[PDB]
Amino acid sequence: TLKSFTVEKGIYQTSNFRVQPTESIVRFPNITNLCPFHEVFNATTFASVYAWNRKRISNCVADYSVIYNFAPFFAFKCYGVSPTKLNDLCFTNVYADSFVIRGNEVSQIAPGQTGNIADYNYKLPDDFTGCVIAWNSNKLDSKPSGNYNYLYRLFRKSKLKPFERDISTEIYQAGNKPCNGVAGPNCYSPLQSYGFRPTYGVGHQPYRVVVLSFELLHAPATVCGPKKSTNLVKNKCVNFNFNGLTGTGVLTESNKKFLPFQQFGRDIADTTDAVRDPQTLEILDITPCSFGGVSVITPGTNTSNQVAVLYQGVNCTEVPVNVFQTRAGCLIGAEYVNNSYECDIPIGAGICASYQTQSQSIIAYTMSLGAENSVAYSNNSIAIPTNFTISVTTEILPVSMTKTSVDCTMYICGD
Amino acid sequence: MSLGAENSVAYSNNSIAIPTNFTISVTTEILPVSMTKTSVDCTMYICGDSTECSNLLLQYGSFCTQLKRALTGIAVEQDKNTQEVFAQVKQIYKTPPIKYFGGFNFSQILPDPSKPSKRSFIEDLLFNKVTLADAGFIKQYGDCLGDIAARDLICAQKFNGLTVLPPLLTDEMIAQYTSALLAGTITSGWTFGAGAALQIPFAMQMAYRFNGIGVTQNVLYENQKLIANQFNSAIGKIQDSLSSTASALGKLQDVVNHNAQALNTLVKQLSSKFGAISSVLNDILSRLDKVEAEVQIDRLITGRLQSLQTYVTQQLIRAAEIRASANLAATKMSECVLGQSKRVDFCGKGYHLMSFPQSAPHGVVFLHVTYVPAQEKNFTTAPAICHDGKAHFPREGVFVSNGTHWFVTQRNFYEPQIITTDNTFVSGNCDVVIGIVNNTVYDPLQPELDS
Amino acid sequence: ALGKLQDVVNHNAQALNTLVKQLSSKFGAISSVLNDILSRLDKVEAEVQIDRLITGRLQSLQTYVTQQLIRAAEIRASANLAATKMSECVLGQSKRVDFCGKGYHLMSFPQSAPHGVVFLHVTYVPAQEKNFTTAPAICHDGKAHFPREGVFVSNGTHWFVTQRNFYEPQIITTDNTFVSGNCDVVIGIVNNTVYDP
Amino acid sequence: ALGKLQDVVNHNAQALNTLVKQLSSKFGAISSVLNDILSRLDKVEAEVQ
Ligand SMILES: *[C@@H]1O[C@H](CO)[C@@H](O)[C@H](O)[C@H]1NC(C)=O
Ligand SMILES: *[C@@H]1O[C@H](CO)[C@@H](O)[C@H](O)[C@H]1NC(C)=O
Ligand SMILES: *[C@@H]1O[C@H](CO)[C@@H](O)[C@H](O)[C@H]1NC(C)=O
Ligand SMILES: *[C@@H]1O[C@H](CO)[C@@H](O)[C@H](O)[C@H]1NC(C)=O
Ligand SMILES: *[C@@H]1O[C@H](CO)[C@@H](O)[C@H](O)[C@H]1NC(C)=O
Ligand SMILES: *[C@@H]1O[C@H](CO)[C@@H](O)[C@H](O)[C@H]1NC(C)=O
Ligand SMILES: *[C@@H]1O[C@H](CO)[C@@H](O)[C@H](O)[C@H]1NC(C)=O
Ligand SMILES: *[C@@H]1O[C@H](CO)[C@@H](O)[C@H](O)[C@H]1NC(C)=O
Ligand SMILES: *[C@@H]1O[C@H](CO)[C@@H](O)[C@H](O)[C@H]1NC(C)=O
Ligand SMILES: *[C@@H]1O[C@H](CO)[C@@H](O)[C@H](O)[C@H]1NC(C)=O
Repeated sequence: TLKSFTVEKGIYQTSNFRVQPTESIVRFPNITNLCPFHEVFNATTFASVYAWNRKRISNCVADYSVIYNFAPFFAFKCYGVSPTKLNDLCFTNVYADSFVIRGNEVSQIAPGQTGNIADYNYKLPDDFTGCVIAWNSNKLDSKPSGNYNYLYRLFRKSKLKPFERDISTEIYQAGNKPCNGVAGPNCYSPLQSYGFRPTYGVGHQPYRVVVLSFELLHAPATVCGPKKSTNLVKNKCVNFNFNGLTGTGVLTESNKKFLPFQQFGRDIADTTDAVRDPQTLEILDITPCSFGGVSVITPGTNTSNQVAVLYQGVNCTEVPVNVFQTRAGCLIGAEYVNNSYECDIPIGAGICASYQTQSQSIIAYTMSLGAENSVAYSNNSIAIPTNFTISVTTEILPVSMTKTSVDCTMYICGD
Repeated sequence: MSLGAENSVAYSNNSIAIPTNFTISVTTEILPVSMTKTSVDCTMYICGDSTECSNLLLQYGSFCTQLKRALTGIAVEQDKNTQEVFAQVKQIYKTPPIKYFGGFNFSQILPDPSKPSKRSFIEDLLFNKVTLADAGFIKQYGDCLGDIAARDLICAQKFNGLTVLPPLLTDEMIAQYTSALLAGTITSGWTFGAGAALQIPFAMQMAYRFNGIGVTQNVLYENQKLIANQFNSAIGKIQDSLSSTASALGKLQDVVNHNAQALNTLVKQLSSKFGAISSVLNDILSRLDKVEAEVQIDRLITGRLQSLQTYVTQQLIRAAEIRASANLAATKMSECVLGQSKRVDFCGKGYHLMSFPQSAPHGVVFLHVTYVPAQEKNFTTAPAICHDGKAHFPREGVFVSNGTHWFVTQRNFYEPQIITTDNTFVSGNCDVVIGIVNNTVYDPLQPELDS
Repeated sequence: ALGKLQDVVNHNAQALNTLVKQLSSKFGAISSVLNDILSRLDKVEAEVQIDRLITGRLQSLQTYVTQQLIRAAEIRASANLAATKMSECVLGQSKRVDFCGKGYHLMSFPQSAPHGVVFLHVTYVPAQEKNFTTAPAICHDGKAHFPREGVFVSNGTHWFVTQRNFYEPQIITTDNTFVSGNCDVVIGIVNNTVYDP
Repeated sequence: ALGKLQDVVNHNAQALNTLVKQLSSKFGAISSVLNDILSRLDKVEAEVQ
């Protein structure tokens, strides 16, 4: 730690100890349902662009390898989550949206993006989890006469909120003159068809999108991955997996008064204190495993190679990964003695240590403030000195330090 | 705002005012000495037992070694401050069993052995008035394990890598140092700070203290009961003023509250995102792949490193201010308590007599005993007196007149005396001193020679 | 005994050593050597790595400057104290307790040192005490005699007046005593004769 | 003679002058004007700047 080969007399802080976790419990809700991914993933057609479909998936065990099995999609291109990390993460609710798109629309539908499609047809929220799966479906949407059953929306009075659907065949007027059943006198139909053709250009080929957007809430989680449940442990430093909330601590039985709608307890530093069990209605309190600093008490290596160890702030009945309990932790390697000397190596609240002859050893003691004195006071007694001494002492005071000068261009860059 | 009352002091070129009575005043000065020693671990704070975060934190160099060195230097300096202020005495003197010091009542500042921590009455009042935050210097992991009611703030400060180290000197040892200084002051005087302790009766010591401020020593011996009663009433007034109002100890309370809110801010800064998607490293490690989680962990590392550097810089500036206050408290212990100070407005307002230390949480309390003149009286004065063509000047005194007869008296008290050649000296003619008056000067040798 | 000046040397060496050592860190880039980033990558990616190195080196240099400023404030406080001690201990005599050494101050001699100054404080310390019996005043002919300067002492039979800091007894005389009041006021006044020259 | 109070004035002037002039720097971005970044770019890139 000191980057040397000889140390001096003193107390040095070397590292920090920690009680390692022993077991690994995974608490997990038991559900036998299988999520309808295969059932409503493979379809012969999708809905319109302006009028898509929403599918609610809940309360089931989820599998995420079916995207490779069913659709020949190019890339996941996902925000906020890894495709291979979905196997462990337990979510709140899965939302499935399936609708066809045009070629110049894969990059158009994104959080924090605008255009013409995102204003009316399909709008994604700016902060969300889950993602968009897209591929090529040019031959999957090529009738010999072309596709016009899909409709397109381009006119509205104002903007449209994310995750919303528009179903209308009204008339919009760009002026104060109403039309009411006539199209063309300064008013046109907001509903427009699609020019999907087998002989069309490459820039507007028909594509397809299945959305699998998830959400992260403090709601009671229903849909999870496939995992296994493990029975409870108590008063042990153990890693836990309570509904995907991982960590490490000691799961003491809680004393609290949790209301029936409250599951998670919260810390001031944003961590968790108490967690509701996913298999019963018992609240259990989390406490972190024991830790602290470690200090090595040594004299100089020119004197001896004996050391003492101070584990700071622990009632060391749980020391490991002469034993004396101290106010400042506990001291291993030093013997407590009922004497009083001056302080050589300062340890804690009144305790010092030193290298003493009485075979050599490292001793620990409470330090002495000085010799006890009791000057004889009386109401008619005085003490007057008859001689004197002249003494010369020494006082040392720093005055100045080193003057330095640094330039940025030589230090940061160097020509 | 008003600056104060308006006064038009009456100045004339032959008019003087001399006090006739005094009051004994006990004031109180409160000075901080030391502050809380803390140690912070980087790997628990920034990362918290995450291996990937530690591997990314290893690329940032040696920020954490110098943060650890700065906090260790502050923690050593606090113990140096307490040792410099209080441990100014070589031996632990103790009071004789007879509690008679010329009528002065020192029962409120001398300790009593009834309670385990042998502290006095006023020290107990000062210790109860400063409410502690109950920080991590007390071992509390046994209490952090036992979840009773709700989670404590101190446990939450402990759980994120912040540790509070106890001071080297316990409060009983500070109380023993204060008792030794009090016993040396009461029994010896200023002699215990210049070598060995030399006993002297308290009345003769107070006569020496009055001789220090330009008043003769017969003023004490002729008014011993009055001065004793004034000191006892002043000590009782300090006790009642402490037991009534609790706003006088605001400096040590500020010392406690600043450290409490600094640790609270450092704990609350862990909830911030700093542009990432979550403030929890486990969620980023479980949700994302390698590279994007590395980006989010690097953003969290930058934010938490910046907050830790801000905390350490504020701690260094606070420790410099605390060290300056501790140097001032050490100088006041050396000069007021171990001697008698001639510096104006140092060691209390008025002419200083003696001071008494009292230990307070994170500081010290001085009770300055001073001399304040009370009842003055207008007089007519002159610089010199002409007699037989010779100008007479007072040796140590001032010439005053009641209207008909001329007297010489000391400056700080009214004690008129007959003008004699013993208390005056001759210098020059009568034609050079502006304002000289005509009066006779007694010569004691002529009636001794005639009789 | 000279650990203060040695600490002043050691801190200034260690800060510069840490500032040199901080040039070896990557700070999230791919190399700590700038020419390798220049020679390996294109324009944009080398600009990204260079900006990471610039941010890290600027942060380390700012921390060095702030620590040096706080150290300079401490050094300036110590220099002001040394200047005051030079003006008061060396250029004059000080009546302040525990200033200019422990004891009754007589002299002081400055000595130069690396990055500092050394004072040799010469003081007066009383050595050999002796118990005595004392009184605040002397009652003689109904008049109380107080000492002018000094203190009344008794070796058991006779009464003397002596100075406070040295045992030099003298015969009690009206030249070294003054009269104030009668014997019925002072608590502890004793009966003794005062010589008339 | 009065250089110390003049320095007390000058330091407080030049610190605020540096604080005002620091708003002109780009700090690695493409513009020091916040409205230009808000008007020229999309949401994510303007968030980066
Ligand atoms: C889950 O477990 C609980 C108790 O362990 C049981 O009451 C419940 O019926 C189970 N649910 C299913 C779907 O099996
Ligand atoms: C979808 O279902 C149809 C009819 O059940 C089937 O012909 C087709 O092969 C299925 N698609 C895939 C990718 O399995
Ligand atoms: C904690 O330490 C104290 C100090 O010795 C001891 O009395 C107490 O039993 C300890 N608590 C335990 C071991 O639970
Ligand atoms: C002075 O002390 C003696 C013995 O110590 C005691 O008898 C006497 O009463 C004391 N004087 C006064 C005035 O109390
Ligand atoms: C002294 O004071 C009186 C009254 O104020 C004044 O008349 C006189 O001029 C003063 N003396 C001198 C020398 O000015
Ligand atoms: C004053 O002294 C007497 C004894 O001389 C003692 O009984 C009394 O308690 C003292 N006063 C106070 C307020 O303690
Ligand atoms: C002294 O004289 C002045 C002027 O006549 C007067 O104002 C003052 O009240 C008198 N008394 C005292 C005690 O100053
Ligand atoms: C004082 O007395 C001398 C001689 O006795 C005389 O010349 C002088 O005028 C007197 N001064 C006053 C102010 O009366
Ligand atoms: C004075 O008397 C006390 C008690 O009678 C004794 O302890 C001490 O040694 C004597 N001498 C001196 C020099 O104090
Ligand atoms: C001192 O002498 C006076 C008379 O001269 C006498 O009344 C008094 O009692 C004496 N005091 C002592 C203590 O002997």
